This record gives sequence, structure tokens and C-alpha cells, in this order.
Amino acid sequence: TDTYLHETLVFDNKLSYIDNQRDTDGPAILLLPGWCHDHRVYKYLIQELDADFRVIVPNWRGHGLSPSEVPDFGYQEQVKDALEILDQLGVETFLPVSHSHGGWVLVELLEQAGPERAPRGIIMDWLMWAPKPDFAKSLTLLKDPERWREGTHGLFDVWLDGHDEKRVRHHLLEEMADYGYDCWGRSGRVIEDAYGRNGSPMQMMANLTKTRPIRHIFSQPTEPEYEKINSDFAEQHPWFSYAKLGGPTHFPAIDVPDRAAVHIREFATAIRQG
Ligand SMILES: [Cl-]
Ligand SMILES: [Cl-]
Ligand SMILES: [Cl-]
Ligand SMILES: [Cl-]
Ligand SMILES: [K+]
Ligand code: NA
Repeated sequence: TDTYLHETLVFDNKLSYIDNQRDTDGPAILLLPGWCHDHRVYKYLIQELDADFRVIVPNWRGHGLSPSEVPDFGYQEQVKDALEILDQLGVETFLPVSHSHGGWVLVELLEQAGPERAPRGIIMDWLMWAPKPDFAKSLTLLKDPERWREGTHGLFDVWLDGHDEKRVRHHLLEEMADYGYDCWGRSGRVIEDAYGRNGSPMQMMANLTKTRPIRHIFSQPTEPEYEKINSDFAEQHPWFSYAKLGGPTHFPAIDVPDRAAVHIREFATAIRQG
């Protein structure tokens, strides 16, 4: 898998990124990570899509195999960083797919790149409603330099949802181990600011200048109340759809990769018929 790992200079910063350079018909699949983890979250999903698609996975600033402290930024910078990589690689049309709060990047990426470049988007397991007390409390903890690690552990609890999932545990306890408070504090502040200023992902997506097909595929929250906001938003908006995947954890890219692929392929094939 470290064949496709590349590094390049983006404005000030050196950013690492996956690229299989696969020469084939568009669109590119742009796999966007969330906060405080990297391309490794997508290693099983990359396997599913490798042969048939060109797959690109940009790591954010201070994210990668060797995490490093960097000056503050947010999702607007993540967008620019992603587009700069897309230019350097000479990629035109792409299908973005986000994990959790990489969705803020995805929904602003849709806005700036526009529907001819990015005609559709898949968001994975991303809390559609404005923060409930439990999650709100987590972000509070995350921002606190005294309790940030206690904060991440509270998330790992929720995310694993009482499951001894071998692969997702490896991601959280080994592949996210190196990420310190510079990331986690930053993610807390940006995410909280993202809800407050855009209201919610649903608000943000509905407020697009050019609305277009988006699908929300998720495995949690598992409650009937959460499906309902998803189906109510679906009723109300022709372009919105969703799929409940019934996988164990917060990371469908890892534990039900075959299923995540199936919805990406559907969208890719839909784009390929203009
Ligand atoms: Cl995230
Ligand atoms: Cl919640
Ligand atoms: Cl969070
Ligand atoms: Cl389309
Ligand atoms: K719909
Ligand atoms: Na567990």
C-alpha cells in the first residue's frame, strides 16, 4: 500500500497523499479523511476501488505517518489544499467521498469546484443534526489541554459502540496514536465553529448555490430518531438520499468496505452516463 504514498509541496506545507495514478476513464474518486487521522483509514476501501478507478487521498496539514505541529487552519484551508493537489495532478472531474467531519470539506469543495467538476458527493457517517449534549460535551473536552485525551477516549467508546472490532480498534489505538493535542484541540474548535456558523451539515448542503446529488451512507447513530431526520430531509430534497449500512462502528470505510464501494460505484456509473 505504501507504493501510492507521495509527498508534494502545497503553498507553505508539505502534504502527503495517496494516488494510484491509474490511467482510466473519469471521474477520479477523492477520498477525504476526517480530522486527526490519515489515508490509512481508507486502505480497505482503496483495495475495493484500486483497479477500476483513479483514487486520490489527500492528507491534511500536520496529518500523516509522522504528525507534526503546524499553524492553525480550518475546513476552508482543507478545500484549497485539496484543489491544489487536484491541479498538480491535472485531474478535472472527480467524485468526492468524505468520512465524518471531512464532510465540511466535501460540502465546501462541492461549492467552490462547482457541479461540472464535482457533480455528486458521498458523505459517510456524519452527524447530520446540531450537536446533542453528549457530543457537545466531547468537543468541550477535546479543546481542553488538560482532558483532550480523556476526550478522544470518550469518542473511541461511542465510535466502537460496544464492539470488539479488530480492525477499527487498530485504527483508533495504533494509527491515531501519534496524533497529539495540536490536532485534537484544532478539530474540536473547527467542528464546533462549523456547526455554529453553518447550523448543521443539512443546512449547509441545502444552502448550496448549486444543489446536486448527495448520498449519506452511515452505520451510526443506530436509533430510529436519526433515520427520521435523514428520511425527512430526503422527502424534502430530491437530490438527497441515504443508506443505513448496519455495520458495527463509526468507520464504514473499514468494517464494511465492500458496501461503501457499492454506493461509490453507483454514483461513478451515474456520472459516466451524463
Ligand atoms: Cl472527523
Ligand atoms: Cl449525538
Ligand atoms: Cl469530534
Ligand atoms: Cl449527475
Ligand atoms: K430524495
Ligand atoms: Na471495544
